[PDB]
Amino acid sequence: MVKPEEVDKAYEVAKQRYAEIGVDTDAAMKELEKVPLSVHCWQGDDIHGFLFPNQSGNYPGIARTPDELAGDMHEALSLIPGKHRVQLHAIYAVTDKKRDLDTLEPEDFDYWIDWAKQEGVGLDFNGTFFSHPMVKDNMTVSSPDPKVRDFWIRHGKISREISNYIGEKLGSQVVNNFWLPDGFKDNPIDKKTPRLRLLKALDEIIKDPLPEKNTIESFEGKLFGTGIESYTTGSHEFYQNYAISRNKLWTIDAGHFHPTEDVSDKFSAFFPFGKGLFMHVSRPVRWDSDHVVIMDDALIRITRSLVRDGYLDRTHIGLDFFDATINRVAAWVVGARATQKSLLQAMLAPIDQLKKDELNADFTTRLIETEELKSFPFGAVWDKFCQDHNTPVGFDWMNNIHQYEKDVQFKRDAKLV
Amino acid sequence: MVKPEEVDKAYEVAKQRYAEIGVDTDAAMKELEKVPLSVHCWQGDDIHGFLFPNQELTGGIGVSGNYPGIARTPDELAGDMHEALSLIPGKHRVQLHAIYAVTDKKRDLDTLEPEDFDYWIDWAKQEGVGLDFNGTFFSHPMVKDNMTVSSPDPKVRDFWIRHGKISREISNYIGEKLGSQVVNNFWLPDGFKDNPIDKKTPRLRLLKALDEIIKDPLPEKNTIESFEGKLFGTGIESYTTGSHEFYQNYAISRNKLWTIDAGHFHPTEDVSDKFSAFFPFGKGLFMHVSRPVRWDSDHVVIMDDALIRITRSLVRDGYLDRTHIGLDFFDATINRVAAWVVGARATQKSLLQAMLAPIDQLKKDELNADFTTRLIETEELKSFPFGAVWDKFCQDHNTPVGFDWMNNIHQYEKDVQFKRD
Amino acid sequence: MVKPEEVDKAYEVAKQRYAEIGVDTDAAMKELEKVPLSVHCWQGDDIHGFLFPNQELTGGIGVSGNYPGIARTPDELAGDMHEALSLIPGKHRVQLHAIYAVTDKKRDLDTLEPEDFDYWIDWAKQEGVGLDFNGTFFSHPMVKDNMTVSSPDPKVRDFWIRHGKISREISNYIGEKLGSQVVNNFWLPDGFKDNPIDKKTPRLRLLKALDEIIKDPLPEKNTIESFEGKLFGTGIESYTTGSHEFYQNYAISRNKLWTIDAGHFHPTEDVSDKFSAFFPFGKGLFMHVSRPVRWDSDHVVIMDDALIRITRSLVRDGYLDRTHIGLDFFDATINRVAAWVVGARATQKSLLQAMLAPIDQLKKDELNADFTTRLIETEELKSFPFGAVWDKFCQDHNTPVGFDWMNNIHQYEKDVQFKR
Amino acid sequence: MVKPEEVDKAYEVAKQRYAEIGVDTDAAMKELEKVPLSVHCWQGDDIHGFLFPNQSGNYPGIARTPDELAGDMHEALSLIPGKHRVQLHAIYAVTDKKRDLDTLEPEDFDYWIDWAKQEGVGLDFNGTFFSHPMVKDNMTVSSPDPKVRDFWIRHGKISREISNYIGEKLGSQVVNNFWLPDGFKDNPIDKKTPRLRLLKALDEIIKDPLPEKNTIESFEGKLFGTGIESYTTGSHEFYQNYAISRNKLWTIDAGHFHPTEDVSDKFSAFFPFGKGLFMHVSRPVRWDSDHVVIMDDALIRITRSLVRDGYLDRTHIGLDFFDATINRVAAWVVGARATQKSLLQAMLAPIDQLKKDELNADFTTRLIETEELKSFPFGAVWDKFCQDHNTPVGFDWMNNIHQYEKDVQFKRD
Ligand SMILES: O=C(CO)[C@H](O)[C@H](O)[C@H](O)CO
Ligand SMILES: O=C(CO)[C@H](O)[C@H](O)[C@H](O)CO
Ligand SMILES: O=C(CO)[C@H](O)[C@H](O)[C@H](O)CO
Ligand SMILES: O=C(CO)[C@H](O)[C@H](O)[C@H](O)CO
Ligand SMILES: OC[C@H]1O[C@@](O)(CO)[C@H](O)[C@@H]1O
Ligand SMILES: OC[C@H]1O[C@@](O)(CO)[C@H](O)[C@@H]1O
Ligand SMILES: [Mn+2]
Ligand SMILES: [Mn+2]
Ligand SMILES: [Mn+2]
Ligand SMILES: [Mn+2]
Ligand SMILES: [Mn+2]
Ligand SMILES: [Mn+2]
Ligand SMILES: [Mn+2]
Ligand SMILES: [Mn+2]
Repeated sequence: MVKPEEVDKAYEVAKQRYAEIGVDTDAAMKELEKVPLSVHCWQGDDIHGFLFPNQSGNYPGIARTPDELAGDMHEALSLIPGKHRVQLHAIYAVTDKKRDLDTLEPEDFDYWIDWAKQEGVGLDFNGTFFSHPMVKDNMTVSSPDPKVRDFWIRHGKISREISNYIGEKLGSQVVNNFWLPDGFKDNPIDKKTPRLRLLKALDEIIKDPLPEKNTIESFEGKLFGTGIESYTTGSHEFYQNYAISRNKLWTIDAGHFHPTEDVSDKFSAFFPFGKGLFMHVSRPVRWDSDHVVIMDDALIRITRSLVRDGYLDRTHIGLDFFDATINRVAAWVVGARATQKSLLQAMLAPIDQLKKDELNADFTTRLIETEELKSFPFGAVWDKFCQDHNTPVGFDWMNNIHQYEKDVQFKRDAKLV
Repeated sequence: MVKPEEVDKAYEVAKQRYAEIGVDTDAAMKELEKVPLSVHCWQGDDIHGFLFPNQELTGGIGVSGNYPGIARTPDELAGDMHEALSLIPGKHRVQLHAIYAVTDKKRDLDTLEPEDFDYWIDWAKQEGVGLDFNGTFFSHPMVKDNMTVSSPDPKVRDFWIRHGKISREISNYIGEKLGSQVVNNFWLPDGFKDNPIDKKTPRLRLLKALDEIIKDPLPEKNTIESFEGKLFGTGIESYTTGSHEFYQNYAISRNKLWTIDAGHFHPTEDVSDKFSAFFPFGKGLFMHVSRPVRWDSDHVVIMDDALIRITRSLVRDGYLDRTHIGLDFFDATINRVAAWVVGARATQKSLLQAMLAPIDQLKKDELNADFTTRLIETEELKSFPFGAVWDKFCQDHNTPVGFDWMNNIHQYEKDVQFKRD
Repeated sequence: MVKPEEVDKAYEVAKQRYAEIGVDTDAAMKELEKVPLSVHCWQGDDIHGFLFPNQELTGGIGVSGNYPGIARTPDELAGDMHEALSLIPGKHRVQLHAIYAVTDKKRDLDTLEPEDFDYWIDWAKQEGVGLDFNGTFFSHPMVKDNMTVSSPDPKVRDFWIRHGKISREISNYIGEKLGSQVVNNFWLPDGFKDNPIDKKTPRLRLLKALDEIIKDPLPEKNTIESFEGKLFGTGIESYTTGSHEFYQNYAISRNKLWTIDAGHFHPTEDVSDKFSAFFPFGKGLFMHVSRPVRWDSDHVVIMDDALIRITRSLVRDGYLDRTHIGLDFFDATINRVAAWVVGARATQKSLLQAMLAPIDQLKKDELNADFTTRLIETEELKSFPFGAVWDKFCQDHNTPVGFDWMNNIHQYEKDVQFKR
Repeated sequence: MVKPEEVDKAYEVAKQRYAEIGVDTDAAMKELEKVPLSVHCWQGDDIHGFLFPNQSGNYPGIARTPDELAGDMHEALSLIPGKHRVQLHAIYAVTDKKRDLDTLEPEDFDYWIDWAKQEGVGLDFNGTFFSHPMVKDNMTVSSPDPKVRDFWIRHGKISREISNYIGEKLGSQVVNNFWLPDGFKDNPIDKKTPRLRLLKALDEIIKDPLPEKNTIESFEGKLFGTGIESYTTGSHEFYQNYAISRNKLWTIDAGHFHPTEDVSDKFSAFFPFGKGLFMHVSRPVRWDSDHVVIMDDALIRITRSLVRDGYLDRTHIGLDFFDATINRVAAWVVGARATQKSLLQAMLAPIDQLKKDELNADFTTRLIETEELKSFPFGAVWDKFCQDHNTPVGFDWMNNIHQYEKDVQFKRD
């Protein structure tokens, strides 16, 4: 185990190193405290949910019930320093009433409201527009089939009713994120009409007013997906236009863009025109592969672009990934800690001074300092943050994962549901 | 040379082949006549212009090549564009840059006057073409660390804002005189070579500066502005102030046009995807067809996946009437007049191939999720006789067929271009 | 229906337009009929095969769709391939996978026997086609953490090395019976989902394992091996043991064939660039034409920039005599028989367009740095009447012209596929 | 100014943090000492050289003379901890004789041999196959014009003679790197014949035997260049095949590959077959832009792939970038220090235990530990390495740059 006095010794020296270049490590840690990550429930059970029984990776101890998933999320959050949020999907409804996506009721989420209050977390929401017989040729809200459209519009309206109810009960705004798989596997003839059907369907979904204090909708675009490679009805351009036009949020999923595309470029082109962002941090490996978030160029750029340009007050940060080849609880902790330490590194910079140097076209100073900061003792500040919030330092949280494996995950498959 | 009887015989067979699948070849040719291409003047003289005799090319863009017979004067450039248009069937437009001002007066970019373009108004009337316009925001000492309108330096900003306002006054004047709306396209090099600390402030400086440029109202019948984003340029690789997102947002919110340059996007990015995401919200597009080869290289437009997708996406979804098609390339390694004709003809034959489809039936098949029929038919149409309809279009419009227009280039080299130096 | 008189008329005018620029359309069609395509059997039944009913499809590759009329028996798949080949002009080849073994004997991948392919030898002789072969290194419980031949587990290695050796023995036996060399294509899923620590040792394990597989000499007249690299697959995104560089190096050093699958490279990567960098050093290519849409998606091959560049690069530089052209794609969202015909006809018309160019003169123009003439002529040729020559080729070889073969597909749906 | 006792105290804590996970920080630093970077001379003077007077950026104080360039490289090396090498280009010949690229003599590099001895560094070499009237339609060695081919073959042979001589005089092998611009702006008809002309020409260049002890050739491919976008004669595949076939080195320039291409993937696909590598670390920003090397995914992957798989003894690491928008001396130090701290981070991992975990398919432990290691105190070990080798720590070397600007660079123009 790392010794707390080792952490304290390293922190005091780091504090002085950063003080010398005009950076306050105490203030940086206070800033990181105020950035909640919205931890996605579906990593815990491979997006099975509880509504439709049996609707990459095979690690033992998949969650199969609300209590198992709740326990798994509690365990992950206990190893993530600070205060965070959880994202639900509609299929994570908890009820003994037989339900379809178009018959869900707000009370079906009382279980998660009660859990969030106990855990001390806010809730965000996602309608479920996939893994259903009413998905017709990969289309839902914008299907050419009006019976398919009507079903999914009913689900869309219900997602808002649920989100409103949850926000009212928790006293914290629910971001209700819309992702639709709608598109074509192969080259379409008509690109226009599907997007006009989508526009009309979304306007119908958001028509009935609900208090902004309780909920607001965000719209998640995508470039391509498996079996839907050639055309995505809900493009990034369509949804940025839709969010600005209809005064809603825009969702940027870091895995959903072109090869070499830097999603950190988008923030400063959106905020002159739009309300707010839901930033889904996700690692794409050559496609929308939904790898666990790690400290890489994309995450460093996303986090430093939000910090440097002061956008955190208008950006809701969520995780989105699904890796079942590794301990599913550890996946959450890796991704959350990677996001936090990346935010903290960005906060541990003399940003005001670097901005003045850049305005003066002192590109020599900017390059030298940004490169030197990558090997400043940011780890010492991160370790101190972990310790101050009663979470294990460095390798030490593997001890907690191994204990959870012995006690829970390695036994669970043989346990009755 | 190709015998007109060969074109007529091939056309009569092609007409029947297309009629058999519910396609009217005569009607398709009538549709192609209604699509003017805006031919860019700067391919003729390697973007030298007339304002600054020996100014070096800056702003993340480069011209490679050394072919004989570069245009050096207004008369030479005008003659070269006349020769290119004589080999491009139908009626088209020409794009000017501000540096193509024709005056005996000492001008800078902030002292240009509308009458400095009387030469081009007179030429356009005699040629029977419309004019589009581009402010020149590059190759100038007042470009400071690759920035212009959005420079943090108020002196630099003010100079370039004055040029922007003048571009609108010039464009309005040309539009009034020609009785045809002048699209005034704005392209700025503004950005950073290396990674910026502040991405927000440059884009707020750009927003405020553009609003100042467009503040004074001018009749839409004479001119409307379009805004051209870029991902990266040479010496400006890491950040572009005027991004595609920024300008799509700007155009929609300020009721202006959005410029899509096919060379200015990510690897594998399909700009034909953008039209149907734009038109539920926005007014119109200026499409700059340009061939990127692994960077914004401004290669001559050829019949490739990008051009085919651009053209068929505009035809299939009925966007031609809200989309101005402009050319943008500069290849100096080849006959500069031939460069124009290759790119223009590539664009036209690609539009025509898209028009020669049973689009209403293909749309119904797709609505019924008949993806088998869609794949079979779209693939068969790629080897239908679209060339026979293209040749007939060329012949009907008094332009050479196939390889024949090379004879015209060789004669123009002999009589004009090769005599110049 | 297309009137044969329309085809004949269009062809006579096309023949003259091409003759005017020094191109012989009759000679172009003779050249095309000498290029066989190896039609992959696995498009017919969504790569189910016959060895293991209902085994889940694994190995970084997926099939989307549920169009009616899937083949479920050897006889159904054989009939479906017969129907596709009947609509593709000229004479071609078929690729088998090991899992397409036909036997009432209990078999695993390490106990397959050459005689388990007698069914396909008989079919190939009756159909009049050559056969190529692929070992099946996926969709099996012995695939351990996405690794087979180069697994760190010796038991897994030994199982897959036995399958590798058997693929060669089966291929040798087919080649002997058919009197036509079997290209035996090796594709392994081996790799990691996430970032590896050790990139060296897996590739040394692969090198050793492949050397063991090919150790026992077999007659070159009967079979030769080809090795197929990949950049990434689903669930194996971060590292592929058998990289393109590994296999080009391996093919050259061991005097085997290199397999280029057009779907298996980087964004913007032009696989037609590789031929002229390989042939100064290496023996032969197996070119797997496949359409990737933003991943190794195995879309049906269409006439696009990639296919046009592949076919014209092989034609212009005279590499066809050393290049085996195979199809690889699986699209179950459409008529599976139609999928074959679309991809095969796209490939043939693209080869033919490449052959319909004054290549000798264009090369001289290029040698003289006449880039103006090269650009004008290559662009004009894209709208020459290549379709008239293609139509003449289809008609001369007793296949429907243009949209007409849709009638055959609709008749086959009504009479066969929709009855299953 | 960072206090040495601040560095020593941070180091002692880091040493213990690393010891706890089976990593020896003293040994990691000894391994870093053994990895020389070949610093490219041409960043100092914007690739002008001295052979042909004036044939992105305009920062003041460009080197214009051998003495100026030599002094600039001395300053950069004084701020890069440990012992390194310098790469020359043929156009950096120092002679009062009238020379062309096909008439250079080994003695024309006596200036640089003498400088390298004084500085205590080895020299690598690059033939200059660009910026010359004999470049015909962007082709040199593989031009269809036999007069052009013969001119560039003479230069190629002379590059080997110069390299052998430098190698003999310094007692250190000269890696003689060959980069040719040869290719086409637009789509070629014949891709085969240019590459056969290249094969025949390279074989003529390397025909005359020279001792590997003094010099070995390396071959640098490229995907595309400005004005040469559509076809490159010397492709990566061509040169990997050529290097393996002819028993020479293969040059991997990190800036010269496809979008998303990870050049760290190539090493373990090459070394079962080939002799050695020349690794040109370079930052591409959406093209072969030759940005200064920084600590990014590419550099982290290149350096950890070399140290994890033990390829450093067969891999020569060179810098290749040109940024004239910043202090040119600072450009070298940023790139070199980025490379060194990235190598050091890779060396500060429990590589044997991680290999064991991965062999055992423990992908959970591998993800957790590799991610934790990114925020271990690698900076404390880097700062100790800098201080132990008499170079400034962190921001402090900016003082040295500012002083060199006042005293030298800002006095030139
Ligand atoms: O990115 C998404 C779809 O690819 C979605 O936001 C979530 O991952 C989805 O709701 C669950 O897979
Ligand atoms: O695309 C552009 C620059 O990249 C511009 O529209 C034109 O190229 C410029 O106005 C002239 O080069
Ligand atoms: O490309 C391949 C896998 O990615 C293989 O050649 C074939 O697709 C496989 O053998 C059948 O899926
Ligand atoms: O990569 C290169 C050219 O793009 C070369 O190695 C060097 O940059 C050249 O020798 C000097 O510019
Ligand atoms: O993991 C230990 C052994 O168990 C197995 O037999 C099955 O996992 C492996 O192949 C090893 O030999
Ligand atoms: O290690 C001492 C130096 O000696 C060498 O010059 C080799 O002779 C290396 O380049 C080092 O820089
Ligand atoms: Mn998402
Ligand atoms: Mn995703
Ligand atoms: Mn443009
Ligand atoms: Mn461009
Ligand atoms: Mn394949
Ligand atoms: Mn594939
Ligand atoms: Mn290099
Ligand atoms: Mn480079």
